[PDB]
Amino acid sequence: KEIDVSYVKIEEVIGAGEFGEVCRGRLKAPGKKESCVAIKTLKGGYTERQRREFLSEASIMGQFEHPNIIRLEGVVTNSMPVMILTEFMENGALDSFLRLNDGQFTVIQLVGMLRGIASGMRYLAEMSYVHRDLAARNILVNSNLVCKVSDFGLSRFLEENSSDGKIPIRWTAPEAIAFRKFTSASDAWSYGIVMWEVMSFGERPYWDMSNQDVINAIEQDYRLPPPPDCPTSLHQLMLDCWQKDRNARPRFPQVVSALDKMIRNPASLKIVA
Ligand SMILES: Clc1ccc2c(c1Nc1ccnc(Nc3cccc(N4CCOCC4)c3)n1)OCO2
Ligand SMILES: [Mg+2]
Ligand SMILES: [Mg+2]
Ligand SMILES: [Mg+2]
Repeated sequence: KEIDVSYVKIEEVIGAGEFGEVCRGRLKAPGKKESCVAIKTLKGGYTERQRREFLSEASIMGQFEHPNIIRLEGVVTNSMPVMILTEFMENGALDSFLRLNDGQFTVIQLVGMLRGIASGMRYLAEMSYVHRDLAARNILVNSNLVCKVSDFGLSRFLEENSSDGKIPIRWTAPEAIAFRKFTSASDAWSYGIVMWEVMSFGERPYWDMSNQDVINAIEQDYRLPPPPDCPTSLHQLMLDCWQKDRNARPRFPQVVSALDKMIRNPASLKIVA
Protein backbone atom coordinates (compact mmCIF):
# COMPACT_ATOMS: atom_id res chain seq x y z
CA LYS A 1 0.00 0.00 0.00
CA GLU A 2 1.05 3.47 -0.99
CA ILE A 3 1.74 5.81 1.93
CA ASP A 4 1.31 9.58 1.57
CA VAL A 5 4.68 11.05 2.30
CA SER A 6 3.07 13.75 4.50
CA TYR A 7 2.18 10.90 6.89
CA VAL A 8 5.89 10.09 7.51
CA LYS A 9 8.45 11.81 9.77
CA ILE A 10 12.07 10.54 9.74
CA GLU A 11 13.79 10.95 13.13
CA GLU A 12 17.31 9.40 12.97
CA VAL A 13 19.54 7.37 10.58
CA ILE A 14 20.16 4.08 12.43
CA GLY A 15 21.84 1.84 9.89
CA ALA A 16 22.70 0.97 6.29
CA GLY A 17 21.28 -1.60 3.88
CA GLU A 18 22.26 -2.74 0.40
CA PHE A 19 20.61 0.20 -1.36
CA GLY A 20 20.70 2.99 1.16
CA GLU A 21 19.92 4.10 4.67
CA VAL A 22 17.76 2.60 7.38
CA CYS A 23 16.01 5.21 9.50
CA ARG A 24 13.72 5.39 12.49
CA GLY A 25 10.67 7.55 12.20
CA ARG A 26 6.95 7.94 12.79
CA LEU A 27 3.92 6.98 10.72
CA LYS A 28 0.63 8.85 11.38
CA ALA A 29 -2.34 8.22 9.04
CA PRO A 30 -5.90 9.57 9.30
CA GLY A 31 -7.93 7.54 11.78
CA LYS A 32 -4.95 5.66 13.25
CA LYS A 33 -2.72 6.30 16.23
CA GLU A 34 0.83 7.33 15.44
CA SER A 35 3.33 4.47 15.35
CA CYS A 36 7.10 4.04 15.26
CA VAL A 37 8.47 2.77 11.97
CA ALA A 38 11.71 1.65 10.35
CA ILE A 39 12.24 3.26 6.94
CA LYS A 40 14.49 1.93 4.17
CA THR A 41 15.31 4.65 1.61
CA LEU A 42 16.54 4.38 -1.99
CA LYS A 43 17.86 7.79 -3.17
CA GLY A 44 18.84 8.99 -6.69
CA GLY A 45 21.24 7.27 -9.13
CA TYR A 46 19.66 3.79 -9.21
CA THR A 47 18.51 1.65 -12.17
CA GLU A 48 14.91 0.43 -12.60
CA ARG A 49 15.98 -3.17 -12.11
CA GLN A 50 17.43 -2.05 -8.76
CA ARG A 51 14.28 -0.06 -7.88
CA ARG A 52 12.22 -3.17 -8.54
CA GLU A 53 14.66 -5.36 -6.61
CA PHE A 54 14.42 -2.93 -3.69
CA LEU A 55 10.62 -2.87 -3.79
CA SER A 56 10.28 -6.66 -4.18
CA GLU A 57 11.14 -6.92 -0.47
CA ALA A 58 8.00 -4.93 0.30
CA SER A 59 5.88 -6.98 -2.19
CA ILE A 60 6.99 -10.21 -0.44
CA MET A 61 6.57 -8.87 3.17
CA GLY A 62 3.14 -7.62 2.26
CA GLN A 63 2.21 -11.28 1.49
CA PHE A 64 2.77 -12.27 5.14
CA GLU A 65 1.10 -11.62 8.49
CA HIS A 66 2.53 -13.36 11.55
CA PRO A 67 3.83 -12.14 14.91
CA ASN A 68 7.35 -13.47 14.16
CA ILE A 69 7.65 -12.04 10.62
CA ILE A 70 8.44 -8.31 10.21
CA ARG A 71 5.23 -6.41 9.42
CA LEU A 72 5.10 -4.06 6.42
CA GLU A 73 3.32 -0.74 6.94
CA GLY A 74 3.69 0.36 3.32
CA VAL A 75 5.77 1.98 0.61
CA VAL A 76 6.44 5.45 -0.79
CA THR A 77 6.91 5.17 -4.56
CA ASN A 78 5.53 8.36 -6.16
CA SER A 79 8.14 10.51 -4.39
CA MET A 80 11.86 10.76 -3.63
CA PRO A 81 13.44 9.00 -1.97
CA VAL A 82 11.66 5.70 -2.63
CA MET A 83 10.80 4.15 0.80
CA ILE A 84 9.76 0.90 2.50
CA LEU A 85 8.24 1.27 5.96
CA THR A 86 7.94 -1.57 8.46
CA GLU A 87 7.19 -1.90 12.16
CA PHE A 88 10.21 -0.65 14.22
CA MET A 89 12.24 -3.33 16.05
CA GLU A 90 13.84 -1.36 18.88
CA ASN A 91 16.73 -3.77 19.60
CA GLY A 92 17.77 -4.31 15.98
CA ALA A 93 19.56 -7.38 14.64
CA LEU A 94 19.88 -10.34 17.01
CA ASP A 95 23.58 -11.16 16.48
CA SER A 96 24.78 -7.72 17.49
CA PHE A 97 22.06 -7.39 20.18
CA LEU A 98 23.38 -10.67 21.73
CA ARG A 99 27.05 -9.69 21.48
CA LEU A 100 26.13 -6.47 23.30
CA ASN A 101 24.41 -8.54 26.02
CA ASP A 102 26.86 -11.44 26.17
CA GLY A 103 25.97 -13.85 28.98
CA GLN A 104 23.16 -11.56 30.18
CA PHE A 105 20.03 -13.45 29.09
CA THR A 106 18.97 -16.77 30.66
CA VAL A 107 18.67 -20.04 28.75
CA ILE A 108 14.90 -19.78 29.04
CA GLN A 109 15.00 -16.37 27.40
CA LEU A 110 17.28 -17.57 24.63
CA VAL A 111 14.99 -20.60 24.02
CA GLY A 112 12.02 -18.22 23.83
CA MET A 113 13.85 -16.22 21.13
CA LEU A 114 14.60 -19.42 19.24
CA ARG A 115 10.95 -20.47 19.58
CA GLY A 116 9.88 -17.15 18.03
CA ILE A 117 12.26 -17.56 15.08
CA ALA A 118 11.03 -21.17 14.60
CA SER A 119 7.43 -20.12 14.60
CA GLY A 120 8.23 -17.51 11.93
CA MET A 121 9.90 -20.22 9.88
CA ARG A 122 7.03 -22.63 10.47
CA TYR A 123 4.74 -19.98 8.99
CA LEU A 124 6.99 -19.34 5.98
CA ALA A 125 7.33 -23.06 5.21
CA GLU A 126 3.56 -23.40 5.47
CA MET A 127 3.34 -20.55 2.93
CA SER A 128 5.82 -22.51 0.73
CA TYR A 129 8.30 -19.64 1.11
CA VAL A 130 11.95 -20.71 1.31
CA HIS A 131 14.05 -18.04 3.05
CA ARG A 132 17.57 -18.95 1.81
CA ASP A 133 19.44 -16.45 4.05
CA LEU A 134 18.31 -17.44 7.58
CA ALA A 135 20.95 -16.13 9.99
CA ALA A 136 20.87 -14.22 13.30
CA ARG A 137 21.79 -11.02 11.44
CA ASN A 138 18.40 -11.30 9.71
CA ILE A 139 16.40 -11.76 12.90
CA LEU A 140 15.17 -8.49 14.45
CA VAL A 141 14.32 -8.08 18.09
CA ASN A 142 11.71 -5.73 19.65
CA SER A 143 11.73 -4.15 23.15
CA ASN A 144 9.91 -7.27 24.61
CA LEU A 145 12.59 -9.51 23.08
CA VAL A 146 10.23 -10.88 20.43
CA CYS A 147 12.24 -12.14 17.50
CA LYS A 148 11.04 -11.69 13.96
CA VAL A 149 12.32 -12.93 10.60
CA SER A 150 13.39 -10.34 8.07
CA ASP A 151 15.18 -10.12 4.70
CA PHE A 152 12.82 -11.07 1.89
CA GLY A 153 13.71 -11.28 -1.79
CA LEU A 154 13.36 -13.94 -4.52
CA SER A 155 16.36 -13.05 -6.66
CA ARG A 156 18.61 -15.98 -7.59
CA PHE A 157 22.00 -16.00 -5.91
CA LEU A 158 24.85 -15.00 -8.26
CA GLU A 159 26.06 -18.62 -8.60
CA GLU A 160 22.60 -19.68 -9.90
CA ASN A 161 22.75 -17.26 -12.83
CA SER A 162 24.54 -16.45 -16.09
CA SER A 163 27.99 -17.94 -16.28
CA ASP A 164 29.26 -14.34 -16.72
CA GLY A 165 24.15 -11.81 -3.60
CA LYS A 166 26.47 -14.77 -3.10
CA ILE A 167 25.33 -17.89 -1.28
CA PRO A 168 25.86 -17.46 2.50
CA ILE A 169 28.02 -20.55 2.68
CA ARG A 170 28.29 -20.74 6.51
CA TRP A 171 24.49 -20.82 6.88
CA THR A 172 23.77 -22.98 3.85
CA ALA A 173 22.94 -26.71 3.79
CA PRO A 174 25.40 -28.90 1.83
CA GLU A 175 22.94 -29.89 -0.91
CA ALA A 176 21.91 -26.29 -1.34
CA ILE A 177 25.58 -25.27 -1.84
CA ALA A 178 26.38 -28.25 -4.10
CA PHE A 179 23.14 -28.30 -6.18
CA ARG A 180 21.35 -25.00 -5.40
CA LYS A 181 18.41 -27.00 -4.18
CA PHE A 182 16.97 -24.61 -1.58
CA THR A 183 14.00 -25.95 0.33
CA SER A 184 12.40 -25.54 3.72
CA ALA A 185 14.67 -28.50 4.66
CA SER A 186 17.74 -26.45 3.79
CA ASP A 187 16.21 -23.62 5.78
CA ALA A 188 16.08 -26.06 8.75
CA TRP A 189 19.89 -26.50 8.46
CA SER A 190 20.30 -22.70 8.53
CA TYR A 191 17.95 -22.58 11.60
CA GLY A 192 20.46 -24.99 13.29
CA ILE A 193 23.25 -22.51 12.65
CA VAL A 194 20.95 -19.76 14.01
CA MET A 195 20.47 -21.80 17.19
CA TRP A 196 24.25 -21.97 17.57
CA GLU A 197 24.56 -18.22 16.97
CA VAL A 198 22.03 -17.57 19.71
CA MET A 199 23.43 -19.96 22.34
CA SER A 200 26.88 -18.49 21.60
CA PHE A 201 25.62 -14.91 22.05
CA GLY A 202 26.43 -13.97 18.42
CA GLU A 203 29.77 -15.65 17.66
CA ARG A 204 30.61 -16.21 13.99
CA PRO A 205 29.75 -19.75 12.82
CA TYR A 206 33.00 -21.64 12.11
CA TRP A 207 35.23 -18.83 13.51
CA ASP A 208 38.06 -18.16 11.02
CA MET A 209 37.54 -21.17 8.76
CA SER A 210 37.33 -20.24 5.14
CA ASN A 211 34.16 -20.87 3.15
CA GLN A 212 35.83 -23.74 1.35
CA ASP A 213 37.15 -24.99 4.78
CA VAL A 214 33.50 -25.03 5.91
CA ILE A 215 32.33 -26.89 2.83
CA ASN A 216 35.00 -29.56 3.22
CA ALA A 217 34.60 -29.90 7.01
CA ILE A 218 30.85 -30.45 6.68
CA GLU A 219 31.25 -32.96 3.82
CA GLN A 220 33.74 -34.75 6.12
CA ASP A 221 31.24 -34.98 9.03
CA TYR A 222 32.39 -32.01 11.15
CA ARG A 223 29.59 -30.16 13.03
CA LEU A 224 29.88 -27.13 15.34
CA PRO A 225 30.41 -28.12 19.00
CA PRO A 226 28.04 -27.03 21.78
CA PRO A 227 28.58 -23.39 22.71
CA PRO A 228 29.82 -22.94 26.30
CA ASP A 229 27.07 -23.68 28.82
CA CYS A 230 24.70 -24.83 26.05
CA PRO A 231 22.12 -27.40 27.21
CA THR A 232 22.72 -30.73 25.55
CA SER A 233 19.07 -31.00 24.33
CA LEU A 234 19.55 -27.77 22.27
CA HIS A 235 22.83 -28.99 20.82
CA GLN A 236 21.13 -32.23 19.79
CA LEU A 237 18.35 -30.32 18.06
CA MET A 238 21.18 -28.46 16.26
CA LEU A 239 22.64 -31.80 15.19
CA ASP A 240 19.24 -32.99 13.99
CA CYS A 241 18.98 -29.82 11.85
CA TRP A 242 22.48 -30.59 10.49
CA GLN A 243 21.78 -34.11 9.17
CA LYS A 244 23.34 -34.57 5.72
CA ASP A 245 20.13 -36.21 4.49
CA ARG A 246 17.69 -33.30 4.25
CA ASN A 247 14.70 -35.63 4.70
CA ALA A 248 16.01 -36.69 8.14
CA ARG A 249 16.07 -33.07 9.40
CA PRO A 250 13.13 -31.92 11.52
CA ARG A 251 10.42 -29.84 9.86
CA PHE A 252 9.58 -26.53 11.50
CA PRO A 253 6.47 -27.69 13.33
CA GLN A 254 8.60 -30.39 15.01
CA VAL A 255 11.25 -27.75 15.80
CA VAL A 256 8.64 -25.57 17.46
CA SER A 257 7.20 -28.56 19.33
CA ALA A 258 10.66 -29.52 20.61
CA LEU A 259 11.31 -25.96 21.88
CA ASP A 260 7.90 -25.70 23.51
CA LYS A 261 8.66 -29.01 25.36
CA MET A 262 11.92 -27.53 26.63
CA ILE A 263 10.06 -24.45 27.89
CA ARG A 264 7.48 -26.67 29.67
CA ASN A 265 10.31 -28.72 31.21
CA PRO A 266 13.08 -26.21 32.00
CA ALA A 267 14.90 -28.70 34.24
CA SER A 268 15.93 -30.57 31.07
CA LEU A 269 18.01 -27.52 30.05
CA LYS A 270 20.27 -27.98 33.11
CA ILE A 271 22.11 -30.92 31.47
CA VAL A 272 25.21 -29.31 29.87
CA ALA A 273 28.47 -30.79 28.44
CL1 LIG B 1 15.77 -5.70 8.07
C1 LIG B 1 14.69 -4.56 7.32
C2 LIG B 1 13.99 -4.91 6.17
C3 LIG B 1 13.13 -4.00 5.55
C4 LIG B 1 12.99 -2.77 6.16
C5 LIG B 1 13.69 -2.43 7.29
C6 LIG B 1 14.56 -3.31 7.90
N1 LIG B 1 15.24 -2.91 9.06
C7 LIG B 1 14.60 -2.72 10.29
C8 LIG B 1 13.22 -2.91 10.39
C9 LIG B 1 12.67 -2.71 11.61
N2 LIG B 1 13.41 -2.35 12.67
C10 LIG B 1 14.72 -2.18 12.49
N3 LIG B 1 15.41 -1.81 13.67
C11 LIG B 1 16.74 -1.36 13.75
C12 LIG B 1 17.54 -1.23 12.64
C13 LIG B 1 18.84 -0.76 12.77
C14 LIG B 1 19.32 -0.42 14.01
C15 LIG B 1 18.53 -0.55 15.13
N4 LIG B 1 19.06 -0.20 16.39
C16 LIG B 1 18.29 -0.55 17.55
C17 LIG B 1 18.94 0.10 18.78
O1 LIG B 1 20.32 -0.28 18.88
C18 LIG B 1 21.01 0.21 17.73
C19 LIG B 1 20.48 -0.55 16.52
C20 LIG B 1 17.24 -1.01 14.98
N5 LIG B 1 15.36 -2.34 11.32
O2 LIG B 1 13.41 -1.18 7.75
C21 LIG B 1 12.40 -0.77 6.81
O3 LIG B 1 12.20 -1.72 5.76
MG1 LIG C 1 17.68 -13.20 1.30
MG1 LIG D 1 20.09 -11.56 2.46
MG1 LIG E 1 31.70 -16.68 24.48
